[PDB]
Amino acid sequence: DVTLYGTIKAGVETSRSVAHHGAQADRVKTATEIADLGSKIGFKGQEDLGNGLKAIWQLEQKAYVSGTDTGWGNRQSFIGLKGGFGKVRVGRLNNILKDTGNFNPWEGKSYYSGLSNIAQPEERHVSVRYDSPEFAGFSGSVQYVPNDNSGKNRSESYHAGFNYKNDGFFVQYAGSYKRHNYTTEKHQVHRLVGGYDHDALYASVAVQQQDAKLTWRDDNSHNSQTEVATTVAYRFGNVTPRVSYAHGFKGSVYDADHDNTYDQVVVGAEYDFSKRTSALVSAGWLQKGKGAEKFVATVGGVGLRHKF
Amino acid sequence: DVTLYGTIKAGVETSRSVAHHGAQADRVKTATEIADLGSKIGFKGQEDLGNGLKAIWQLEQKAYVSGTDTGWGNRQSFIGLKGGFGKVRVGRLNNILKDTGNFNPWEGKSYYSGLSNIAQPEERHVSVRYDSPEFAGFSGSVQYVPNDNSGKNRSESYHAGFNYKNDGFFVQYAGSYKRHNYTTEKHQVHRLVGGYDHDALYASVAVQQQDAKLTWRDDNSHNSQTEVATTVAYRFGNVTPRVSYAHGFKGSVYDADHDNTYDQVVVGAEYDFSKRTSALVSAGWLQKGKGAEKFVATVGGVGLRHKF
Amino acid sequence: DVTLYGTIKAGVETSRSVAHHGAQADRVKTATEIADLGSKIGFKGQEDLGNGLKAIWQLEQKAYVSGTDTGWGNRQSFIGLKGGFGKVRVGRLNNILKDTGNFNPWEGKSYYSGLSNIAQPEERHVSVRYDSPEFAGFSGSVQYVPNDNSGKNRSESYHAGFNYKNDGFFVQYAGSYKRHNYTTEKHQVHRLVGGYDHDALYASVAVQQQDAKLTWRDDNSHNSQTEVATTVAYRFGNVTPRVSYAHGFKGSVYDADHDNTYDQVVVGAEYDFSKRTSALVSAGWLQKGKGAEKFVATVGGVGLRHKF
Ligand SMILES: Nc1ncnc2c1ncn2[C@@H]1O[C@H](COP(=O)(O)OP(=O)(O)OP(=O)(O)O)[C@@H](O)[C@H]1O
Ligand SMILES: Nc1ncnc2c1ncn2[C@@H]1O[C@H](COP(=O)(O)OP(=O)(O)OP(=O)(O)O)[C@@H](O)[C@H]1O
Ligand SMILES: Nc1ncnc2c1ncn2[C@@H]1O[C@H](COP(=O)(O)OP(=O)(O)OP(=O)(O)O)[C@@H](O)[C@H]1O
Ligand SMILES: [Mg+2]
Repeated sequence: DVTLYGTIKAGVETSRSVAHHGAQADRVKTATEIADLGSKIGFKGQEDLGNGLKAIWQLEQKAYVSGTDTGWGNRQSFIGLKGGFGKVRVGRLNNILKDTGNFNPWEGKSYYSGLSNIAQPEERHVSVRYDSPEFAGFSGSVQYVPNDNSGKNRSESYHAGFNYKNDGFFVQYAGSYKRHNYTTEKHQVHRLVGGYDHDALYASVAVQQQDAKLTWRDDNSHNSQTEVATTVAYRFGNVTPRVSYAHGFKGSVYDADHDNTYDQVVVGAEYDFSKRTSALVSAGWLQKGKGAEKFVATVGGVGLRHKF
Repeated sequence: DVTLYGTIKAGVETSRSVAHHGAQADRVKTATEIADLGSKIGFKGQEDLGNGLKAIWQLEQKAYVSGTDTGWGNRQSFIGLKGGFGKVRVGRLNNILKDTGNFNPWEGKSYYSGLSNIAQPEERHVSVRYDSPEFAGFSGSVQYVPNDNSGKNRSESYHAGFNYKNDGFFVQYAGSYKRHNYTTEKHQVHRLVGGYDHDALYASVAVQQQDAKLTWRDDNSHNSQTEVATTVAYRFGNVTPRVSYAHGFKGSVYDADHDNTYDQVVVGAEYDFSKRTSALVSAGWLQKGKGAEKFVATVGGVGLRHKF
Repeated sequence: DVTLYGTIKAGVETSRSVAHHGAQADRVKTATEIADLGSKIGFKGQEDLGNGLKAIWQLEQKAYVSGTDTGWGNRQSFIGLKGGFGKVRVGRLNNILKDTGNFNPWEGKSYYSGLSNIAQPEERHVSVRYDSPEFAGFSGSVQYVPNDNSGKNRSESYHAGFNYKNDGFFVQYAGSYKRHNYTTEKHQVHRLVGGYDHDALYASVAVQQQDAKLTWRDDNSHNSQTEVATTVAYRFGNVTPRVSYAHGFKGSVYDADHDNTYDQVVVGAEYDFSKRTSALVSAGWLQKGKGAEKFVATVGGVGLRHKF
């Protein structure tokens, strides 16, 4: 039971930025490039005989067709076991926020297809993860990121979530907390996702908040941020139109509020010539801040993806 | 239809340089090393069902048995389609000048087996390529190298060639032009190759010229260069003697033309124990310039190559 | 006859150091981390038809599940041939001292599982190796490490050993000499290993000495070191207890000998769920020097290893 797998997707990005300059000016420009969209390669397997138990391992890395890259196992790679009790695994592994993540499936490039600012804390760390099996559509998992920090007060972080799916219907909580980080102190991220996922239709609303203690010097400082996003995919024959909106908020206080708010949106589709082979078309838009000091950006492109 | 493939070739290089010296100067020396000769690995495939169309993808990278290396998809790797209309493909891809290139098949190392100075503009860039199918021995292709440069005046470059083969007979034009480059404004490279390739015999003469505008500070400055090369390979049983000459002429300008001319030559053979497994033996020689300030170099070695 | 193979092993390391101090100094601390234990990936093969001869090639590289890594063929990778006469092979290849090495099979991490200081000269160099076939349990091999050094007086090194195995019984001499090194003029390393290896029991004693000329200013300067180690492994059902001791002696010369001596030991086991899948447990201890300026360290951990 050895398997070699992966996916290759690439194509062109036409992109533009409008940098404001309301106060003290200039507005930069289009960049148009050939870009490998998240391409990558993996090997992996499982063994039995063995028992009710099975051994699982994987090694996956970034394979850029464009070859802007380097390295091994910078993808999700691990070793672990699954059994009556589910899977325990270790090594480079996905954030519990990273594996909700289903509401943000935009094949993308050096500049965001979308929806990014909301997916900023979706990571891979060298860590440990338990994922409990299903019971009545129920699931849960937990993750430790020791690395490493003792040493000082621990920058190890802490990850877990649960997932319900009942009849094409779902919600997923994912959360992260961090005992310490420099250029920060104990930091928290929370996400709930819910929607229908099934039969040629998908819709989801997700909400993430992050509450953070701050300024290890100039205490007590702190910030909160909040983001919403929503996505509707659908399908027929081979085409799969999809759309997403994301509004992040700013925060308050610190002595000053402003509005650090952002809005962004994406639409595009997929045309399956086959299961594996899908043509991709994508157009996003985003705006940071508002008024005289502010920002806008607009991306679009095509791409191919062949999964194997 | 997945495939893993590649080739491994390595072996020893004995090398020497004679650096010419009106003194204050000196003549450097032999270096003798174990060297991986162009060794590398690849995966790739194609899909149908599908249609008259097929999906092609490849990921190939430098695999040094000597491991002086790093990375992924720094070989020719891509994604594209073939069909009635031929192949369109994208990602890291070979120059049109790089895919004539048949006249220079000397497995080589850190220093020049040969024939190098004439193969200097044979590249791989992240780009787009169309290769039209065969009609009556006829073929053609085109390539865009956007990356990236707008930004400023575009350093994107431009590549295409055609190929005729009739009855073990061939000619290949390949050409490159560059809208911009820092230290060469608007630069051009042209190559014609012709010869017999077939049935245990190969002979070819190829000619490349490069005409270049020069902005360095320099307006109006400019240079031309020209290179000829010729190669005769032949075969029996398992041995495949081969030989190559290359004479470049000078960059001609600046009130002393001088002579920047160079001459170089290579001979060696191949002994197939099988299709895949061939023992390689090679000796080159080169000379740059002439007279009191000048250069000479002499290389030779063995190696093995097993293709898979 | 192509083969993809490798092994994945990872897990946790709890570690501690006691650094001895009149102070300026102090006694440092535990570090506890998830660590990929020597994990890695390879491809390779052989061909015939061919003859009594066969072609062998391999490309193996470090694959860290933890992905602290980079690169290709930094493992043992080569090309060569085997036949009546045995194997000649080239490329990145294992030191003759490296392939005795059977007495030190502790899956390990960034800090030593064990037994390290004795395995310090077990290497891979870009080089050439002949390994003669078996005759009456007899074997031999020789290695040249040219790279590269002429240039100056040659830092190429020199490697060979022999191996006897008769009825679960063995001894292996491995030796290394180096014509030059900056940090060693003309350096030598010798190892004998002997023991029973067979049928669920393994025991070995090995001895290494290294005699070295020292050029720095110092002529004539020089040092000798000596190290002993011993290992007992055994097996039942699926568990495989093992233990190892290593005592190095000092460099002794130059009017003050001191004692640069060190002692270290390791114990732990393996539990095969299968041939491939083994759970690993390990505890080592080491001490450098003695007295008021000195050192101690203690490591322990678990890990999984799945070979493929
Ligand atoms: N660090 C990263 N940088 C860029 N893109 C990423 C990163 N992490 C994840 N991605 C993108 O997220 C996608 C995950 O979606 P998909 O379901 O296709 O794969 P996946 O489930 O992550 O695969 P695996 O389970 O092996 O990680 C990847 O294909 C990749 O395009
Ligand atoms: N960066 C490089 N510069 C010059 N020559 C190279 C370079 N990389 C590879 N080569 C050599 O060019 C030779 C061309 O031979 P070959 O046709 O087998 O490969 P290729 O056509 O480039 O590969 P592909 O099947 O991916 O198109 C190869 O043997 C390879 O070792
Ligand atoms: N640079 C290194 N640092 C630490 N440990 C290493 C290093 N190189 C090899 N090892 C360990 O030594 C062990 C050697 O055992 P093994 O026989 O499996 O490999 P090998 O013989 O070196 O490779 P090959 O199968 O290609 O001959 C490996 O398990 C490996 O993890
Ligand atoms: Mg994807």
